[PDB]
Parts: sequence; C-alpha cells; structure tokens
Amino acid sequence: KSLFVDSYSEILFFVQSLFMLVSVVLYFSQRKEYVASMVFSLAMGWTNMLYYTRGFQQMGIYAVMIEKMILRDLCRFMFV
Amino acid sequence: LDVARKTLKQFVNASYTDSYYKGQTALHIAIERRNMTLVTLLVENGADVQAAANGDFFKKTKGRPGFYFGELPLSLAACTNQLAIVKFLLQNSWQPADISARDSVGNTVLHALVEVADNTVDNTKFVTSMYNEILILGAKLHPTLKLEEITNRKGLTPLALAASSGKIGVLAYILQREIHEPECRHLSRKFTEWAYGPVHSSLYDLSCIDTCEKNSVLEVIAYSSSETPNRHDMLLVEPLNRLLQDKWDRFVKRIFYFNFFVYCLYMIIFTAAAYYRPVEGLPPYKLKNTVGDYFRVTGEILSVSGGVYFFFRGIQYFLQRRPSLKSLFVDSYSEILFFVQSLFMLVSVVLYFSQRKEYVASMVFSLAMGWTNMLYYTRGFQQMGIYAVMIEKMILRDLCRFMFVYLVFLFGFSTAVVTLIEDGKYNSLYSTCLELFKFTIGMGDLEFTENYDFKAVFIILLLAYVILTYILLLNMLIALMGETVNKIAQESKNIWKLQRAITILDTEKSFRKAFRSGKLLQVGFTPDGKDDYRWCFRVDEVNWTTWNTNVGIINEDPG
Amino acid sequence: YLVFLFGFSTAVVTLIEDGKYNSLYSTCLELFKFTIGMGDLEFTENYDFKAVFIILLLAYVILTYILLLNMLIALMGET
Amino acid sequence: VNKIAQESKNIWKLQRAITILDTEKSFRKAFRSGKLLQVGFTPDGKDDYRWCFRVDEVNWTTWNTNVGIINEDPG
Amino acid sequence: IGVLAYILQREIHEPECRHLSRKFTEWAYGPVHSSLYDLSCIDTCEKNSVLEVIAYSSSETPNRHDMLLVEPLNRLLQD
Ligand code: NA
Repeated sequence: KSLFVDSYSEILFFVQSLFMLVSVVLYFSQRKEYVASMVFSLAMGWTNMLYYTRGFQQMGIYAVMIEKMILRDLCRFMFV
Repeated sequence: LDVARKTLKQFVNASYTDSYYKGQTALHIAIERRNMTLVTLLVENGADVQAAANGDFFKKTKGRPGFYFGELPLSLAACTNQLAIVKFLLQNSWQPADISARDSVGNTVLHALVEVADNTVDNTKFVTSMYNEILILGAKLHPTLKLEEITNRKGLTPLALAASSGKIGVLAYILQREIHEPECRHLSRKFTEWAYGPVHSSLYDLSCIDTCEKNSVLEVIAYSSSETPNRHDMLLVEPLNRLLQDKWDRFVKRIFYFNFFVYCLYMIIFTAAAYYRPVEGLPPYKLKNTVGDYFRVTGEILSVSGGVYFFFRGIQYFLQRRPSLKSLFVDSYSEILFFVQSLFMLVSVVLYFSQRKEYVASMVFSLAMGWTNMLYYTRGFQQMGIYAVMIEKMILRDLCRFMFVYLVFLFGFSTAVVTLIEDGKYNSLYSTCLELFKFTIGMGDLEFTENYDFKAVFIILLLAYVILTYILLLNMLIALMGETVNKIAQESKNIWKLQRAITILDTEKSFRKAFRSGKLLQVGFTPDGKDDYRWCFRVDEVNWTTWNTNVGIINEDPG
Repeated sequence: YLVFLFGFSTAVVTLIEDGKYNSLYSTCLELFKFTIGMGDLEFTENYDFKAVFIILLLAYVILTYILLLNMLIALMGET
Repeated sequence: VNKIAQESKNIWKLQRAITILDTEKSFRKAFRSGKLLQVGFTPDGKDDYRWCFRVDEVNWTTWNTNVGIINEDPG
Repeated sequence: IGVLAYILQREIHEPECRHLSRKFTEWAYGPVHSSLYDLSCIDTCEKNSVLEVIAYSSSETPNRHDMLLVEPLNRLLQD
C-alpha cells in the first residue's frame, strides 16, 4: 500500500530501468520494438530529473506541489 | 570581602589575559550578573570603570559564540537593560563613567545600543527606553556635549548606523523623538509649532536626513545593499515618506516626465532609422542626395549618440556606486538593462563599419531592449509602477521555476520523439523541439509527421507531453501566479516607493533648488542661551480624541 | 502589452529583408496572432540570421503569452 | 495551491531527511555532534558523557535566566 | 508528536534528578545562552533511531510529515 501510495520516485526509477532492460532483450532478439522501449526509457529518464529538485528548497517545494496537483486535481479532472 | 587586602589595586582590577576573554575584569562579571551591591563594592576599591573587554568572545561576530555590548562596563549595563547600574556608574562619587567613551571599533554606548537592537518588540522597547535615558543623563551631566554626532571608526553616527543596518525600530524612535521636559527639550527631533482646537502643526528635524555631506539617512537607505534587513520598509518611517513625496511634487516629477519624453523621442527616432535601413549591399552605405537619406543619416547619428550616452551612464553608475558583484545581478536590474542595450548599439556600430551585415542583428536586439526598457518609466506613476514591480517579481519567482521544469520536460520528450523518428524533415532535435513547443502556444499538430514505426508510441509520447505540460504545468503556473499576486501587494508598493526614492536622489544629484523645507526656530534655545535654528519639515495633524494637547508650543498665534 | 508588441514588431520588421511581411502592420498582426493562440513561428523566411528571428519571437512569446496573459488572469482573480 | 503551502514544505523536508538517511547508509564521518559532559554526574558519582547538539538562543525578555549552567567562562 | 516534543526537550530543574533531563544549558551570558540537546537514540541507536523511525514510517502514521519539525530534529538534519 505504501508501495503505490509512497515510494513514487523508487518506482519511477525502477520502471525506467525495466524499460531499458526490455530494450536490451528486444535488441538482441532482433526486434525493432527495442526502439519503442528505449524511447520510453529515455522520456522517463529525463522526467526523473525532477527528483533532484529536492536539495533546493524552492524547487523542491515546487516539485512537491506538482505531485499534489497531479494526485488530486488532474486525476479528478481527467476522470470527468 | 575576605580577599581584598591593602597589602588592593592590581587585584581588584586584575583582568583576563586570555585572547578569548582578553580585557574582561571583575567589574564586567559583576555587571553581567546584575549585582548592584557587588558593583558598588568593586567601584569603591578603585575598580576602573573604563576597562575594556577586548576578547574575541566579546567581538561582534568573528567566532560563532559571543555577545557584543561595546566592551565597556557602562555599555554592558546599558545593553543588558540595567538602568540603576548605568546611573550609578555615570554619577558615582569615586570614578564617574565617561559617557562619551568609544570602544575598540569606535562605538559609544549609543552605537552599542543600536548594534544590539534586533527589531523585536521587547528588544525595541528596552533599547529605545535606555537610549532616551542615556541621552537625558548625558544632557544633564554635560549640557554642551553633542552625543549623537560622535562617529565610530566607520564614520557613522548612531542614526546613520541604525539606518545603514536596518534597525527600523531605533530609526523610528530617533526620527520622532519628543522629549517633554525643560532644560532637555533641545534633544528632541519632533516639535509642535502650534495647536488650535483639534489640529496641531508638527515640526520634524531634518538635520542629517536629506543632506549631511557624510551620509544622509535617505542616501544610506536608498543605496543600501540588498542584504539590509529592512531596506524596503525603512522609507515608511513617518517623516521620510512625506519628505520624499514633497521632493517629488515640488521638483522631481517634472524632470522625470521630461526624461521620459526625451527617451520616447529617442526610441521613435531609433525605430524610424532602423525601419528605413538600406538593403542594397554591405555597410557602410553610401549617402544618397535625397531628403529622406539625410533624415535617415540624422536618425542614425542620434541613435548612436543615445547609445554612447547610455554606455557612459552605465560606466558612471558602476564607478559611483561600485556594486559588490552580488547586488550587481540581484539589484540594479534597470542599470544593467540600459547598459546592455547600449552595448548592443555600440557593437552594431563596430560591425557596421567592419562591413558586416550582422550589425543588423545587433541593432534589432538593441531596438527590442530599448522598447522593453520603457517599463522603467512606469515608476513615476503609482499604479503602473506597482504593476511593473509585480511583473519583476513574477519573472523572478514563478516564471523561473516554471521554465526550469518546463524546459526539462520539453527537452526530454523532444529527444524521445526525435529518436523514434526514422528520417525526414523532423529528424533533427531543433525541428522536433519547435514542434513540441508549438503545443505550448495553442498550435500543436499531433500529426506533424508520420516518419516512424509504432504510431502508438508516437501518440503516447505526444499525449503524455501534452498532459504534463499544457494541461498541468501551464495551469499550475496560473494558480501559482495567483498565490504570488495575493502575497506581494505590500512588498510591491514598498519596492516601488524605494525605486522612486532612488530616482529622486539621482535627480537631486543630476538635475540649490532641491532643498527640503524652511529654517525655523523650534526649541527656542540650547542649554546655552543661544537660539538654535533647524531645517524642519511641517506636518499637519488632526486628533479629535486626545483633546488635551498639552504641549510646549513654539509660536502662539497659530498659523 | 502594446509596448511589448510594438517593440518586438519593429525589431522583427527591421530584421525582415523584403516580402509580404516587410510592413509594420503585417508583422504587428502576425505577432498579435500569438496572443489568440494562432501564432505561426515560421510565418516568414525573408531574412538573414534565422537565429535572431527565432530568438526575438521566443522572447516575445515568453514575455507576453506565458507571462503577461497569465499574470492578467491572476490579477483579475485578486480584483 | 492556496491550501497546501505548509504541507508541501513539510513533505519536502521529509524527502530531504530520507535522502540524508540514505546517504548516511550509502555514501565514520557522518557523526552528529560533540561528546560533552552535560549534567555532571549520575545519581551515582560517575560522570556521564552524552553526545549533544548545541543550539544558540537569545532572549531579551526573560533576563533572569536562572539555570544550572554546566560551564562557567562561557564560550 | 506532543509526547515526542516533550521528551526531546525535557528539562528537569531539580537536584539529584537533573540527569533525567535531555536538554541542558552549557552557559549563559547576558541575553544569549547555549543549549545542549541529548542525541542518544536520535540519529544512531542500532535498534531504531528516532530519525530512522520517522523517515521510514508508513504513510498511515498520523503526524509523519510534522514530526521532523520538533525542535532538535530539524536543526540536526540541516547540520
Ligand atoms: Na490555437
């Protein structure tokens, strides 16, 4: 329960690594879908830079607010 | 008692030799513990009241621990809120304390009192009460001594020190000081010229406020560094705001309007000259024999002249104010912007005579900055000035944070998309970054290319980018701007007032007309019979509640 | 906003060498289109120094569309 | 945004605390403060040493400061 | 959180029991006094330190985001 309600950053970094490893597996299996897996890994890797805003007070609080907006407002809006 | 032996001195006056506590004596310890009887006992046996505690622990800040009080027992008693000990040390029959004594850094007891102030209610109450008591006692003991114009090693009076350090409570107390007792009313700075019914006219001493030849309070506050704790709030202290408004309305507003008009003319001429630039070959361009050609060359000469003028104004500012390389890029935004515009103009001139067509690029950058620099003149109007201050604050906080996060997201999704793309017109990072940025301005395509395998991946990437940036981050930016606007009204008004104060001081130094108020006789005379004339600012007040108005009016026959 | 629009329009039209957008009115209209969600960002190529053109357009966009309009919404909320 | 300022600051502080603990476990340098004698001694005569964090305070209101100070000669 | 705040700042001002306190005064001069905060079982315990317990607590813990504000812990983390 704290897995998917806490530990967001651990999950995000792990999922990025999973996309990378799936890309490796597809690449040596002669499949061109390795590119799709790799670009998903790349996009997640760039968005995971937001983890390091912690370490600076203003940017860190901004990132926390981004998380809260996603989890409350964007989610309700997206359902409707 | 049982150790003081007349076999007395050099033992009742022994002091620490340690570098940390160097100078501390038994009198210092007795005062610190608040023992009146012990202090009298030490004073009786010949303890020196001018002993200086020069140790590092008693230094201002060097070394994290320590308490600074002026190093002297009188200053120690003053800065610890011990009135009885101060009075005893000043008026003892054995060795009176020298009220005018200066510590190692030149600070007197008033300077030390200003130094221990920290802008808190109880601290302010105690510090100002002790300041008033010390002033009264000094006047009684030395009617001719001029306590508040003694400077420290840095050339600061207690008032100048307070203003330059942000001790706003002390500054407010000093500027409105009203001492309502005979034989010491000359120490006051606020006077009542007359009172009739509910309305009474007040006189505010202006000495060392707007002209001092060393450092006036206005100059000290206006040109203080950004680190000064209360720099934007100190101009709100009662007399200063009215004095600045008086200067504005009397002579500075017209000069500011003339400057704004001249800048508008300069920008119009620059725009016209740039608009009609020849497009024939390389510069320099031969002068045709036509009226339009002569007017264009005139416009170009005027534009270069304005660029030279602003370049030299920037150099002059850098030399006269000597920014500390931190207030350079944290303060002085407008000076930097005007200087950079002038630099673009001069680079354009250099390129133009070097036969390079990049002079046009430099010139258009100069032109765009010149037009956006018009926002400087919104100061001079309250509503537009506060609006410009809010624009600055939004840029510096909300837009900056948003842009960092947004550029990270844009670059990441652009690299993913361009990697997915196989070939074609969009297989470059620049083109795909531009396509994704178009989504931010309501122009995103969502089908700008088909040069890929796995259309599902392409659309998933684009939709994720859209949801994260357009739907989430931009709307969040609006909400955060709303929060900021809600929180910065008073700060923005105070910043605008400080900006106008800077303009007023700059005009007064680059415009004997700019002279505060009238020279008036306000306390009658000093302790000596001589009548004292002081430059005073008159402020009218009305009070329907405290009808008594028991005051030492200067002039009867009000008005 | 009108100060910013006029300034960036004069800069852009000065940078433009010739063609359909070498008039102040046309370029002012092109830049105003950004305010209503219709800005092109490639409405002309009649220049040297494409980098200067895009830098001017991006600066104008950031200052007006991203900053000033959203600030207007926030100030309206306060009012 | 209006309602979550304090919550967001506290969450950020907890996040940085997690980072600090993780670094201390994956980096004997990371040791809090000085070992000081602080109450003199236990009920038994033995002197007790405790690792203590020093915090400087200033109070202009309660001048009394009647305390059982450990060290004279402050500083 | 209330019990935690009380415990971490415990000052017992009586003889023969002052050893129970966790907050001490090392020295006081004029208006400034230096305080000593006991750190035993705070940042290293080998069983469960207060910092480890708070930082790695579950999301259901009532005051998990507020407990780091208790006086000594914030300064210790910043240090
Ligand atoms: Na649109």
